[PDB]
Amino acid sequence: GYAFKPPPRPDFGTSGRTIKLQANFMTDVTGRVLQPPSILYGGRNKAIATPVQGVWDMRNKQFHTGIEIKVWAIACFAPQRQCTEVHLKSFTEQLRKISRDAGMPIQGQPCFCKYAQGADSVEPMFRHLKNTYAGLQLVVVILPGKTPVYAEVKRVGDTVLGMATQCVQMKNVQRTTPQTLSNLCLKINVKLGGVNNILLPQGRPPVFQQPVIFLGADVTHPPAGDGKKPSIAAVVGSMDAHPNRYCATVRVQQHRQEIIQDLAAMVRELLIQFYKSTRFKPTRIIFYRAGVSEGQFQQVLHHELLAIREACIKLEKDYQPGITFIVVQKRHHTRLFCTDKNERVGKSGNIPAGTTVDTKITHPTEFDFYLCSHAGIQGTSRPSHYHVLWDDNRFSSDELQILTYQLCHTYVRCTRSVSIPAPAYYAHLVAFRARYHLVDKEHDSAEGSHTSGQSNGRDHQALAKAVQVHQDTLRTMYFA
RNA sequence: UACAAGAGCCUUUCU
RNA sequence: GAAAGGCUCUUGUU
Ligand SMILES: [Mg+2]
Repeated sequence: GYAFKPPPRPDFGTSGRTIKLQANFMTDVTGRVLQPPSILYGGRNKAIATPVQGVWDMRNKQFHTGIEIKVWAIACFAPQRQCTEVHLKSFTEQLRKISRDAGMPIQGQPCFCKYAQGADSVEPMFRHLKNTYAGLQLVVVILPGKTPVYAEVKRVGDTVLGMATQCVQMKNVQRTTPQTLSNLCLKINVKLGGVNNILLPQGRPPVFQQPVIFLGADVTHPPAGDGKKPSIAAVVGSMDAHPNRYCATVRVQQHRQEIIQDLAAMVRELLIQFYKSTRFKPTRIIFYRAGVSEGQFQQVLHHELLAIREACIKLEKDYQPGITFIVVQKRHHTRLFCTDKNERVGKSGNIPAGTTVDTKITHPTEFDFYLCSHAGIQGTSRPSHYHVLWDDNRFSSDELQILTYQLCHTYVRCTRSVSIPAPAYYAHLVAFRARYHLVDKEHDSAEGSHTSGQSNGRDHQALAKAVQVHQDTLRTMYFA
């Protein structure tokens, strides 16, 4: 048996605006639209965006902290006949003006602006870049759609040279929209070490009165009928009081293994980074776990919790912070619709962002809820299920649901509220980037096609070093 | 591969 | 049933 059991429901939710809904169980349920957190920005004005219907924009808004870009480069892998230097100059001008309007001043044209062909030319030229322009902060790599050049660029920048690289498709260079450039600039500001925005500090739940770390974990697996290809487990952790900046750890682990075998070491490194950054050990630990089925609830809860506790024991003598273990499930057949036409959203007629249901469709004796935190524009919105497998922090339903909503609003690649909290999304992004690293490790030997070359040519140590990113990359948000 | 979100086709073994 | 992975497609945004 297992010595750990999930805590029951501490109470029912009361905060938010009451909204009748229908669910395919039709079962008439009652949700609560949580009010969106105010998004605090920077600049001279320090604008406070109010997410309207799940969405806010970057018009008249500057970054909370903007990173000036004095040195950057452009490597165009698109065909020169298809992406002319006129197009590149127009893209540079439009991107510079949008970035300056967003509080991210780019001082002048890139020093390097050259054309290259093939993935095999990525690693030399990139190395040449690191050997030519000191203080280089970014390379804009233009790509003609799908190519191995993308994964080779990602591998070289992340796990080889420690270089921040942003890729743009060719079709977004010839025709440029202000929204595309603004989202690009969001990614640039995140990748270079700046914070785009924070939640309004006076509107946060009381859990931020004490030091706290937010952990997001996700394991991706290759298709079945395999065993040469391993699973990839990624755990990210928030590195400051404003839950925006995240550090990442990644591990190659056994084929189709769901529990994170090396979770204790990853959590230990993340806690060490948190103590280095905030100079305070986390009093509370919030763990958002993605990609765990119902039938494997307890095993993960038996292992990973212990691992986290082990990391705490390995952090300092007599250090047992309260641990909150929640599992995120975007995949389920639970659909929610508004009962009256006056509350439907857009053309698609979805439910509003913030719709939280913790009654009548959840587990009667367990702490779980549904939260639709994203604005649906097509079809039927799919809310995210959050089941609290462990709660040493004595959370209430209101505080945990509001914290989940604000974490969903902390996603930084867009000015939108998304379906899952930012740590889970970042764990997914790190897992995908690690899979790109693993794929482009085998780019000179794409398929191998050998007996001994495939029997013991991809041993676990080599892939473990393959997913490990550079030292200059480890502390940054390369995955965004 | 600017981003989010939702329906589809193809490996995929539990069958 | 699920790991979600590719291929796309659709609505788009400031
Ligand atoms: Mg994933």
